[PDB]
Amino acid sequence: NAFANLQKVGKSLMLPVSVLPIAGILLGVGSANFSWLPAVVSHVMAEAGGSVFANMPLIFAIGVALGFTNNDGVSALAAVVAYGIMVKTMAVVAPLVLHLPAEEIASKHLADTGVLGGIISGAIAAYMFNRFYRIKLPEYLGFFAGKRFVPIISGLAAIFTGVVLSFIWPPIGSAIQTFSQWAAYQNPVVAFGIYGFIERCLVPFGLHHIWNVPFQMQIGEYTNAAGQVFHGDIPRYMAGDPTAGKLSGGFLFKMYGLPAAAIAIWHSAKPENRAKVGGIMISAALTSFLTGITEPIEFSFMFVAPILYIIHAILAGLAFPICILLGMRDGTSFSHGLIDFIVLSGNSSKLWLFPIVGIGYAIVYYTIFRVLIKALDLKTPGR
Amino acid sequence: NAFANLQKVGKSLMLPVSVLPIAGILLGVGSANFSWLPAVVSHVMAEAGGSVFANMPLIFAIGVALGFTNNDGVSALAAVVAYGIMVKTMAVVAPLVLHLPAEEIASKHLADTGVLGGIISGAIAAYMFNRFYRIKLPEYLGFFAGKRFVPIISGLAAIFTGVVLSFIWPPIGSAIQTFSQWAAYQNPVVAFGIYGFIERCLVPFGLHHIWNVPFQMQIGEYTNAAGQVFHGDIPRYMAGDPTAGKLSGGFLFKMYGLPAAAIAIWHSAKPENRAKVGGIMISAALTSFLTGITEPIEFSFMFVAPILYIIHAILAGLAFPICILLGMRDGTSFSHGLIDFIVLSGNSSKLWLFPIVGIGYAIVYYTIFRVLIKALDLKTPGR
Ligand SMILES: CCCCCCCCCCCCO[C@@H]1O[C@H](CO)[C@@H](O[C@H]2O[C@H](CO)[C@@H](O)[C@H](O)[C@H]2O)[C@H](O)[C@H]1O
Ligand SMILES: CCCCCCCCCCCCO[C@@H]1O[C@H](CO)[C@@H](O[C@H]2O[C@H](CO)[C@@H](O)[C@H](O)[C@H]2O)[C@H](O)[C@H]1O
Ligand SMILES: CCCCCCCCCCCCO[C@@H]1O[C@H](CO)[C@@H](O[C@H]2O[C@H](CO)[C@@H](O)[C@H](O)[C@H]2O)[C@H](O)[C@H]1O
Ligand SMILES: CCCCCCCCCCCCO[C@@H]1O[C@H](CO)[C@@H](O[C@H]2O[C@H](CO)[C@@H](O)[C@H](O)[C@H]2O)[C@H](O)[C@H]1O
Repeated sequence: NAFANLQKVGKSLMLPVSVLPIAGILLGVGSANFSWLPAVVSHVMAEAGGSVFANMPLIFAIGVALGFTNNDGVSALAAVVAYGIMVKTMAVVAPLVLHLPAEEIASKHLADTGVLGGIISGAIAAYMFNRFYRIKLPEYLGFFAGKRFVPIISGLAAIFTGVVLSFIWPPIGSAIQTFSQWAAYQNPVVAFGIYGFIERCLVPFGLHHIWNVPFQMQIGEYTNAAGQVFHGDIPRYMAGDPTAGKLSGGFLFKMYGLPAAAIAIWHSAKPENRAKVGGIMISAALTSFLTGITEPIEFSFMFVAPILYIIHAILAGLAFPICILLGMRDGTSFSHGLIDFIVLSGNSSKLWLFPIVGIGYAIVYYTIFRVLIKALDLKTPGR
Repeated sequence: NAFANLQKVGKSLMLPVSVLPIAGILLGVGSANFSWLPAVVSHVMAEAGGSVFANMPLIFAIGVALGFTNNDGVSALAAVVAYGIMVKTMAVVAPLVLHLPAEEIASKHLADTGVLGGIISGAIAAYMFNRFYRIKLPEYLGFFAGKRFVPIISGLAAIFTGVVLSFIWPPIGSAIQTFSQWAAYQNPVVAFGIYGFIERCLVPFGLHHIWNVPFQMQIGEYTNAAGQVFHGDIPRYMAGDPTAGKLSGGFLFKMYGLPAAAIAIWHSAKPENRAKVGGIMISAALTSFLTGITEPIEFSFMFVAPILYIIHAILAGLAFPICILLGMRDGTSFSHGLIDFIVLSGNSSKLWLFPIVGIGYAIVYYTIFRVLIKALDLKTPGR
């Protein structure tokens, strides 16, 4: 029965995913504070995009409520009512549990559950909906029967949940903090190898946008000489943090490996279909190379030849270790195409190695794909 | 075609209504800070109930989105995404438009649209859903087609809406402020006569909970000698404001008029049915008298004899003028039954007039109902 629940989990997370790229474009274009775009336009874009990121816990609460109730809007209302009661209950009870002043909890974020408290608030709303959406009350309460009971009981259950989270949360929030320091500073080779492999595994579903947020915007901290504080690999690299640039492995497979795989898919098509397939693969190899958008190459083989995608996910994972071990760094602000590679080159290290390790990634992806497509008779484009 | 839209308006507001009474019980029992109930329990109840009131704009945005999209949860998500972008856009643009520092706007609430910005954010989400929920994109954007486009375009439209509200809002927020001062201090006789009549008109639908919030919790301001600031007739009366107690008209029709109407409904039933009807009406007359809950008497005649309900709504309106003109004051914390009348009597004025004007309300409601039920042959309980 677990597969029918993994469908509901995926469905619940695709609502949050649907607003991440527009928020990232608004916050990116706005916070860049360009000279050619006016001051008020930049601030409105930054505060609009930053609003969608600040609402992420509530967006997750709604996605989980809708994904487990067959998209009923009263569950989304019940999740919004539950989340606000639960966050407020933790602010009252966490000071008592921790033995620290409420201003220390609030200023150090010691009781901040983030998206996890959103997921729990959605799980309350979904459970209360499926058990009570058909409840019959006595006639003196008949105006509040059925679906109208669900927000009320979700709010009452959010009190008890916020009390329990005030006891359970401190060892969880501590473990989340030690993971961030481990991934940024103690073993970035292992951490970013796991990030690249799991990101590839989530791309077929579009779920990688959620996985990218912590590594891009939350892992590690930097303060510059002006006292500005920066979190996550992307802001810390543009801020000039010498220990940023852990995401640089993306240039190897997005500029060299996947473009080379596209030519290996083209060269292995049947002759009658080889000319027609070539234009799809060129178009797709130039999109990956220039802009770092990879799905028109990935989706061309991913479903009909899953073994090529497992090899690609391994080689895309191993790309992040290689850059960290060789000491080759460069930034991204959108994705690892030639545009980000040239634009963000000012803070870079050993930039001349990306061509040299890249021709290795091109030889490896090309020769894997040509050999396996013939040998296994994989039904890639044109066969 | 307007009636099919008034159904959608009512349906959209009954979602917000469904969470008002639990929030009022939590905030009331919590903020009372009783000695018999422990300190942490009081604070958790107060902050839980206060959270549902603070979320009212967002709860209205969801109710309007769901009420105009046939309850689709992606419209509730789009309303949550729109509301947060629109509030943030006004915080950036209102300083520029007004020519005042952003800290003056934020501290004086000059750009705070309240529930009206919630309703607009829901109207964006509903419009964008009904125009775009079936949109077909080119294949490179196919993962974001259909319903997944609706939150994105609602967020983009929330930017332009927040810019327009930054120009349109200042003369609206000013008019809302002058209405509050008019209703509290300049013509409370006319204002609370309109409040009682319109409240009765909304009771058949349960919509009176929304109408009661501004008069009970937002009209007028009081500062006591300890410097605590209180808003709305209920908090200001318990705080000891000499100009509070405008809601005291409820004791006349809830303790005397409606109990008397219940005996007039009983006495006019056919003899075979008169004994059976008596117990419903006694039960219902004691519920109104003790606790100020009035629907078991109102709903007994309201649909089958609407003329009696129009007369009742007029007499319930006229009850608030009578108390303000005679200078008879008393508080409510739940509703105008004997419990609130005895409990809140300490801050009262001319308390001995409620029995004297009440026996007038009893004679008027009894004699209207007995005469009209016979004369018009109204099919009230037992006929
Ligand atoms: C697909 C299965 C696996 C996926 C899940 C694994 C990863 C866990 C999800 C990550 C949680 C996202 O968490 C959310 O991120 C954004 C962006 O950082 C934060 O946003 C915060 O920083 C951004 C700037 O970066 C501000 O614009 C925003 O105002 C702020 O509050 C949210 O406050 C946080 O709640
Ligand atoms: C459409 C252009 C808009 C202007 C962009 C320039 C503004 C600067 C800030 C933009 C931030 C974009 O944010 C970034 O987007 C890229 C591409 O979508 C995402 O990257 C991911 O998306 C695409 C498909 O969705 C994949 O092929 C790609 O391999 C994967 O890495 C990231 O998860 C995010 O880091
Ligand atoms: C049925 C048709 C006619 C009905 C509509 C006519 C009346 C207009 C609707 C009133 C709007 C309610 O507005 C909403 O009220 C509550 C309670 O005051 C406010 O709540 C505010 O005060 C309460 C205490 O009273 C706090 O607990 C809360 O933290 C706070 O932010 C909301 O911040 C405000 O947004
Ligand atoms: C169930 C008892 C719970 C304990 C109550 C004591 C705690 C003190 C704070 C309670 C606040 C209740 O809030 C108050 O509720 C009453 C009764 O619901 C409402 O009053 C309205 O509701 C009922 C029906 O719904 C009507 O018959 C009544 O005529 C009408 O005035 C008010 O709009 C609100 O002012």
